Amino acid sequence: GAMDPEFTIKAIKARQIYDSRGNPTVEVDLTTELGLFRAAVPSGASTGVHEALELRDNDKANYHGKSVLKAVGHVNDTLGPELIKANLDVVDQASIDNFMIKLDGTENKSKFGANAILGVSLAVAKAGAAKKGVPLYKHIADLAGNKEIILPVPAFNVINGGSHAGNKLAMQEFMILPTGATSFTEAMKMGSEVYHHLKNVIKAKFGLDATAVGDEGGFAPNIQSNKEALNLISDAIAKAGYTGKIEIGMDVAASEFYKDGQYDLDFKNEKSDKSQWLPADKLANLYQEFIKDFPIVSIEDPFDQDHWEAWSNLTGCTDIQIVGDDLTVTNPKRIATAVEKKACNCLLLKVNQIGTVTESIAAHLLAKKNGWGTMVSHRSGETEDSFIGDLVVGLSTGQIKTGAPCRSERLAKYNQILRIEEEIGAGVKFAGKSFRKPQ
Amino acid sequence: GAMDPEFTIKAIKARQIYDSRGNPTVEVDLTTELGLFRAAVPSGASTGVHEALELRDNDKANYHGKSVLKAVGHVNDTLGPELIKANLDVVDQASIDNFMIKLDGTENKSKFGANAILGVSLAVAKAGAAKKGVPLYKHIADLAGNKEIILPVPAFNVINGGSHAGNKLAMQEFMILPTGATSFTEAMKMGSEVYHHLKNVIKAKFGLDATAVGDEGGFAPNIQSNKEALNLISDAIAKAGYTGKIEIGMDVAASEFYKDGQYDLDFKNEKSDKSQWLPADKLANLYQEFIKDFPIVSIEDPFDQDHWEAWSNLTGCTDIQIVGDDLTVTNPKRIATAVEKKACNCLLLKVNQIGTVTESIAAHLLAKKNGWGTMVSHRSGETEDSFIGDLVVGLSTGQIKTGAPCRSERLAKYNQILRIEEEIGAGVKFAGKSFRKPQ
Ligand SMILES: [Cl-]
Ligand SMILES: [Cl-]
Ligand SMILES: [Co+2]
Ligand SMILES: [Co+2]
Repeated sequence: GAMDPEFTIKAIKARQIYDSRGNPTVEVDLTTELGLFRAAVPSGASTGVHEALELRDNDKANYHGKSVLKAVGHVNDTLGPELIKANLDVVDQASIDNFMIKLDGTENKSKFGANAILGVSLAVAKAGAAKKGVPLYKHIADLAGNKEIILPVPAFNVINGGSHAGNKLAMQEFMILPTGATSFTEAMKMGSEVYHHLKNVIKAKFGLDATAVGDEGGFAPNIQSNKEALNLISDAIAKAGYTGKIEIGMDVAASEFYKDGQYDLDFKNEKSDKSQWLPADKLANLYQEFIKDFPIVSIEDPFDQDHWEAWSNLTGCTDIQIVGDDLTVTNPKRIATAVEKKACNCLLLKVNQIGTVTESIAAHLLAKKNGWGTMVSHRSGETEDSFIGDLVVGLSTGQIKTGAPCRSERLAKYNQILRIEEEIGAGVKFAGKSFRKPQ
Repeated sequence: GAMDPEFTIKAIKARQIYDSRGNPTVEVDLTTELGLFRAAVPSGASTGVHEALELRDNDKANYHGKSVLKAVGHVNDTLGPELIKANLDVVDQASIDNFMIKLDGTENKSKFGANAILGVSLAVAKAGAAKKGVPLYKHIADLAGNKEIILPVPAFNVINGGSHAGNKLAMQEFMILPTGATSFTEAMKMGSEVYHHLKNVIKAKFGLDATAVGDEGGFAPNIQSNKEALNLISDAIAKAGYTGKIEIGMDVAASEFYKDGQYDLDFKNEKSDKSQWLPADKLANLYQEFIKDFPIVSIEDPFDQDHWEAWSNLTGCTDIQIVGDDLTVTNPKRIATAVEKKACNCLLLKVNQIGTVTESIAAHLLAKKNGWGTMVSHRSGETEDSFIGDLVVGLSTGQIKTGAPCRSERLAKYNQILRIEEEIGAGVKFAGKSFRKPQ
């Protein structure tokens, strides 16, 4: 039978679990002499085009093509056994990640799947922290050269539109940021109180059934305009008692209504008035109008993912945060292009878009070195995993978006940051108004 | 400073976290020489009346009265320190639970809170399993005298009504049970596939916004009748390809439309036709009609929580499972009454309704000794905790309801049972058609 090779990693075991939308995803158990370290992989709602490849089975006869048994098989049959034989120090995240990258041998991780590779990468990072004898977020901070831990402002999904709701609302998501809180504990209290006030307002105006939630845990009532959505959020902030301590973020996902070089803010109405479509300059004016009227501090994907001119123009006129998501796709080649063009000033960090801890940190540090902020992000398909809680604390980016304070694939992350806050103790720092650049 | 007393428990630390509805709840870390053991407490949507007391702060100025800092304080200031000093063997769950019960010194755990006591109780059980060197579910099986582990049929919430939705639907919830699956893995596949087919049907008939989810992860479209809801589920099962392998459970929550000794199936219409209200005999006939027309195998709370005659009558005519929830409230005094009256034949097990592992197992064994089944249950406010996954496996009750396959406070439990299935290995047993009495 088996013989123990006395390698640094004792076992690596992948399995199929279910994500928060009820679809299979990958989980990895990595065992060392110090114990078992478990991590699971999130999944986005759709294909990126520039992302590292998420490997699905495409077996039409089972799970409607969405099982991840091939990815799981790659970990158990090849990636895991070869990494174990490599006998690498589990604290050297970079060597292990680069070994995996080279073993896969493709640019987009299309041999094993980014979902096979990332699950190991994340579990390795936990094993390395245990070997160091420090919490995961301190290990991540070391991997990033970060000398001061600072907790993030949470960015809570509250209102949804775009292709993710049947309302008229064109813009995809609206978020609240308690930048005026004095601690992460108080930020969570403020977000949860505003969220419940918003629920009460929606119930009163739209009815009880209008308070069911989407994938992120927020609401999608039958709102007609983006202005109405901002008004609704402002009313909820005012009823909650936090006007002036809550600011607003938007994720426009403008690629989804980019048609014939213009933008269609009524793209869910099939009889849309094509004379009402906005050129990028007119759309930038609308954003600027919302910024004057509402405490909007961050706008994500304001233009199409390849509309570099419009991005550069807007990022140059405004002084708020402009976040690349579909623009940058956690991809250093795209980030380098965005840096050169000054197209945005904040990177959305989705670790499973690139597929290792090491590359994720590198992408963050590339953004940071060029003066950008970083907003750590969930995916729409999440799990009970809380890694990105430690990640945003360890990188001290000052900002994470990982759901409404509703649905425990979202609260798992916020709860983990509360645990970290308690562990750090008195003197723990909270980014607050400096969320774009905490240090 | 501190001095180590060399007691069996090294530390006990409670904290406030957020549940899946965005409300505070209790989490407890218990540390022994073998590590840290963490557990969190669920919370029901409303007050029971017969439940052990969930202690809330009722500070109107913070969290709208729902923080649990007093309960957290009881663990950290009194319950924890006294349990540690008691120096009890962590594998003796009963001694530790009974010590806590006696320390609180009240019938309903109203001094510390059932939410203070349960968090410790659950963490103790994990520490005891580690001391034994066995998985939690094997330790629980030992605590219960269970000699054969058998995995449960999951009961997935799919359709919601009653006071929990704005539809006309009077009955509170409809569930699918893949009793025809041959393994827990296949049961999860079947449930998730049917769930997604149901989503597609609802989107086609009611629109995309009708597919937002409630607390459990299921749907609440504008259904007019209970028959329509059953038809909708049957259509989804048929489109998924599993007719004959999926059965249906109901939770009527009939207490909520018990008015003037009758039952009002249109209780959400303020102009309800009082001549259409059903006496218990007529309501029992309606259930019997649904049982003839649909594969209904389980009905929970078919009558008011104190309507003993109607319960006894229905449980005597029918041969399907009749589940006490509001009737029994995981309370042995109520269970003894239900046993004597033959009012039901299945106990819904909600550990936080009674407040310790030991009392929960006793309530289960009381039901089992009298020929009842046991269905382990989530609460509407859940966490990323997965204890009740191990609990239903360890007791081998054959059935757990812990959500739709949607929202990770629900998938956390199903995922944990998948992990257990993998750990047991080949030959793992699945209750299947014997879910009411696996052994
Ligand atoms: Cl996003
Ligand atoms: Cl229930
Ligand atoms: Co969305
Ligand atoms: Co409900």
